[PDB]
Amino acid sequence: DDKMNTAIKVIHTLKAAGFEAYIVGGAVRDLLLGKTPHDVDVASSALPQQVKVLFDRTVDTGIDHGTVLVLLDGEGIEVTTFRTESVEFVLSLEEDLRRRDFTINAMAMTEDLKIIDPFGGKEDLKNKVIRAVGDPDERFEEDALRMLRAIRFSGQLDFIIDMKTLLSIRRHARLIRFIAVERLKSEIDKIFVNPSMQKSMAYLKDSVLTRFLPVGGLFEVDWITYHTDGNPTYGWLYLLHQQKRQFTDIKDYRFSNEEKRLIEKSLELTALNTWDQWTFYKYTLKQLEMASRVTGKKKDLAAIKRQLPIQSRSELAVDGWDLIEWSGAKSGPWLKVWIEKIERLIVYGILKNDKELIKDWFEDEY
Repeated sequence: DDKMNTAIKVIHTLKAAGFEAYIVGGAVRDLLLGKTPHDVDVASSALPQQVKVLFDRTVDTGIDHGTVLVLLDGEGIEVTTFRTESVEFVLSLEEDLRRRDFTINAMAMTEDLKIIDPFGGKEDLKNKVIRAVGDPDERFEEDALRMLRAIRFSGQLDFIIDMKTLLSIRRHARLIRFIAVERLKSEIDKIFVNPSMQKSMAYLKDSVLTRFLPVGGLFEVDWITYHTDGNPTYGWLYLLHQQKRQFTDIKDYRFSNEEKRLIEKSLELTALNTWDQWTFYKYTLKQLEMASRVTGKKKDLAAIKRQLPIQSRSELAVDGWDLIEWSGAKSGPWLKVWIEKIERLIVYGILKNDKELIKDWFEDEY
């Protein structure tokens, strides 16, 4: 929101102390597209320690990369010294811009809203073109993840990829093997929740990226019936469900245990023929919803789960030690078997969730 004013204030402070400073990258892009930026980056001739002299409150984590986060007027503005990439501090803005990924991200704006656009980002932004800065072969040898980022931008912005750039990706797709799988997963996640994602996936295959990406051919499913729920995990589940595959097949992308669980449990639900009270009790609403979404069902899952006699084990009126008293048997694995017998009868609404009456039933059944 208020980031632009703050960034301009930061720029003003930098220049008052004799440095050059400009808004660079995505903020210029977003502003020229009529969008209000989410992140606003400032490029400056100041070196990092010179930035910290000029502002009372800075965060120093990216300092080795030349980035200082300035904390001002409620916002955080990144201030980065002119640099290329292992970081080299250059002395001019254009040396920094020359090496950025795409023309629409290679622009700068001055304090008085003048645009510096040495590589035609203005025209590429108008024609909706993602084009590498300068020689695309270099840009992609410099950071192979840019090949995948080109695809992510195409969907995020509803742009096409410049043909010369796209052919360069095809020639260099093999280089993607060197990229940490965390950065690939992060870009794929953005694609999975971003607009025109079918064209993004078509670019992923046409670019030859699916030939070299980890288990990359698994991305080559039919994506027409896919509609994001805003959660990238649904793209991974859609992909597995389509091919009738399991989570192990994508474990290379290093999912968190939480994501892995949501996927695995959702897949189990898709394979479960009939859902009953016990299904709605044991599975989370997010798993029920994700599974029903991928199979095309549209029931009110929340209402069915709320109407169960109980919601989880902590409400059960009986625990293993109650059974130990009534049974006169020592504690053992048998308790979980019998607690679940009782739990089922309560969830199906046959047995009342009541210690006394569970005891009556248990003394009868044991």
